[PDB]
Amino acid sequence: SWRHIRAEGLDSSYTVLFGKAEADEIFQELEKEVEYFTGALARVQVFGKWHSVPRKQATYGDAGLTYTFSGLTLSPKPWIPVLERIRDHVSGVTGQTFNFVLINRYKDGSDHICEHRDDERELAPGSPIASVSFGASRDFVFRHKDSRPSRRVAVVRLPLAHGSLLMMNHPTNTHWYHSLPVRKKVLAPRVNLTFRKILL
DNA sequence: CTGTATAACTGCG
DNA sequence: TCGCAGTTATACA
Ligand SMILES: O=C(O)CCC(=O)C(=O)O
Ligand SMILES: [Mn+2]
Repeated sequence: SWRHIRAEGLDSSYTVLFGKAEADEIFQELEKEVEYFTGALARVQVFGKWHSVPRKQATYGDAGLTYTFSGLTLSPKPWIPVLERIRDHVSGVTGQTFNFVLINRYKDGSDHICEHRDDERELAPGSPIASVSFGASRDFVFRHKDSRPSRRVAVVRLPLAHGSLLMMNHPTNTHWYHSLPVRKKVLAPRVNLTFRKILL
């Protein structure tokens, strides 16, 4: 069963890949194994200013690729068993294929990611983004671009659960912005993996 | 009377 | 606590 999230120019789907016990073990592995960028490679440029990102970020993928957003370029670290395990699985369930993963770790509800689009040039056109989540459940919010105001279109929000998979298809990232807002009452960490298809 | 776009923030309310 | 407005130690088209 897929919760088919749909609206005007919004095409996404949500399912639960892993039960609790497996999801726990994968999370513990991710916590044990994943290496996040620091300093220079953890700062972005937005509205003329540089900031440390209010979370942690890592990139893994096939050598030679790079991903650039908001004035920052990230080079992939070579794949590790646990990420390939997740990629290979996601690929099985979707028939889709991936060469890159951005990992975001939100230590608690005060870590977040601001409203944005994944509109970057180096993503293959048409091809989806695979968002896999572990740890604390957090709210994910979809907001229409012309809502913020020319168009009264409503917001779509859903919890992303421990062991869940959110597919983001086309034209989702051409019309809708997304964010993971601050949730002060959340005390536990969350790890998110956005598997992507990059080219250059 | 009129350019858009901004993965983050402070300053509200 | 939550969210929304404005924004610009600017970069374009
Ligand atoms: O952490 C999430 O669930 C979303 C991450 C995201 O939007 C991104 O990596 O572009
Ligand atoms: Mn995104």
